Amino acid sequence: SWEIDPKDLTFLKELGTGQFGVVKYGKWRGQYDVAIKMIKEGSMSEDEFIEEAKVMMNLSHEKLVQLYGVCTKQRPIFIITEYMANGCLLNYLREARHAFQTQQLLEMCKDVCEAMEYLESKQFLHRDLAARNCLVNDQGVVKVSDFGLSRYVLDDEYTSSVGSKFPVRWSPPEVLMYSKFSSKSDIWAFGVLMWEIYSLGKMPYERFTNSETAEHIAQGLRLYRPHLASAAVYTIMYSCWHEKADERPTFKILLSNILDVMDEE
Ligand SMILES: CS(=O)(=O)c1ccc(C(=O)Nc2cccc(-c3cn4ccnc4c(Nc4ccc(C(=O)N5CCOCC5)cc4)n3)c2)cc1
Repeated sequence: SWEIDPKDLTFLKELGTGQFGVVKYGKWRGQYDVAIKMIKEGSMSEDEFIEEAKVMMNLSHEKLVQLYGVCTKQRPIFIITEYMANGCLLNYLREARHAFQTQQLLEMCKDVCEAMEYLESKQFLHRDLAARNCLVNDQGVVKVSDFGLSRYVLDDEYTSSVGSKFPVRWSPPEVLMYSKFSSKSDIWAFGVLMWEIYSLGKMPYERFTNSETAEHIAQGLRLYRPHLASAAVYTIMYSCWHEKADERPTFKILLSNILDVMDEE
């Protein structure tokens, strides 16, 4: 089943820290590259995550960071996933050396859209979609990471709408004002993620604070067109930010729009 034996793990180098503590690069069964999130005690609702990692092991898609398993008969617990050699998309976007063509940026958006369309087909929310939660493999393929792990974060700064680490800049109004989470809230975050990609990793609303961002969007104002985005590309991302949640497209619609732009441009 889902349970990896920790004897089958070697820890090689440190990849970074995030919400649940350290993440290490390693080998699984002396052959397979893996990332290993070592879960900082106190950071996670471990029993709920364990009980729900089963559902998560059934989420398998070409554009989702593949879960390989868990080590849960120990503390701290580990979570083993597919290794993504090119690391965080946000950093990737930020290195001027890649000198991306707009076609490669759109492929990045398509990668994430495929993953999210699959998630939507399973009626499973990400809740924290953003470039910082996307990874890049050795072939330049973008995959969506840590989908659904937000529910097991014990830090109130991250989970409360008013917390200092809440993804205010990726959230629709109805999340900020009413904690109304839905497939349409992931759609909103998706459009902001496209803006992140087309602006080569800028902070959304770069000149605003979080509070200023919430007022801006409640006044009905949105992110400006990144220079690199064509009118077609802007229309896609802007469609994700309709004030009425029910007028935002599905990931299935967004996918067919992205493929069309690819064909057209
Ligand atoms: C703000 S900053 O200092 O530029 C900065 C911000 C974030 C990171 C970062 O990698 N964070 C992070 C946090 C949790 C999990 C993960 C993380 C999770 N993963 C799941 C699957 N694969 C990965 C993966 N792959 C990586 C990450 C980083 C590198 C890398 O080249 N590094 C350079 C040398 O030092 C180690 C990293 C290589 C592969 N990184 C990544 C590194 C630097």
